[PDB]
Amino acid sequence: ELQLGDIFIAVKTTWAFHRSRLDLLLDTWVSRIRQQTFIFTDSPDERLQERLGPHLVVTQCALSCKMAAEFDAFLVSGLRWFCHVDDDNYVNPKALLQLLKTFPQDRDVYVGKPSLFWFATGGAGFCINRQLALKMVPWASGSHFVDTSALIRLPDDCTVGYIIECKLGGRLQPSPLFHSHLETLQLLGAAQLPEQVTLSYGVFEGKLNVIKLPGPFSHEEDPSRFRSLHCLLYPDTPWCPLL
Ligand SMILES: [K+]
Repeated sequence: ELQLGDIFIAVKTTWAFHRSRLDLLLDTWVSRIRQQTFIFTDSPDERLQERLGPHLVVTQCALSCKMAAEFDAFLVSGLRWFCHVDDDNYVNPKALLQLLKTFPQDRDVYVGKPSLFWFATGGAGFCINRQLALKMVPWASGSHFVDTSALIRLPDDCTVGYIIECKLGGRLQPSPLFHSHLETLQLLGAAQLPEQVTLSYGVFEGKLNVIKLPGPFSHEEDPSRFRSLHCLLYPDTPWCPLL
């Protein structure tokens, strides 16, 4: 009985990437799940403001100021599930809902792709339910009645895992379905690709790391492969080409 309406998807971006990254996401996966997706940035934008309205959150800035903004906005929302992704992630909402239905409904859950205390790599995307997120507030807000000395020199993703494992006694539940670009993405082809919850694109150890799809867009038209993935998943989309 969990539905898509129970999920708050937060995307982190910055002004310098509005044209280069954000427009691509708005054309592709954000167009299939706009009602649940909120874009956190640091300057206004006429084009994004047009397409998103209040779904464009312009911040004027323990956790970084944008991540604190995402947590605060999620809690205000009241929704059961929080999922964080970066501006170089692709989200499959159908695969996401199927995974989230798999957890017992009254247990704390933190799910993602593990990295070394264990933490979910932020560039792969990760999800937390409301009950666990509400328990994180004292640390996540940098409040004056908990110890955050350890929190101040950790990145956002690490900080999240530390709070959950080290302060709350919880545990990361690993899933093979979340993917960063710190991963050899070429093992994921047309056959595996539809079962995945997130994909990524980017440079790591000197290699442009992308999923393996022959088309329907060329690498020159679609270097991230996100347009091609989108067309595999949603072939009814009018702007999808043949190849
Ligand atoms: K921190």
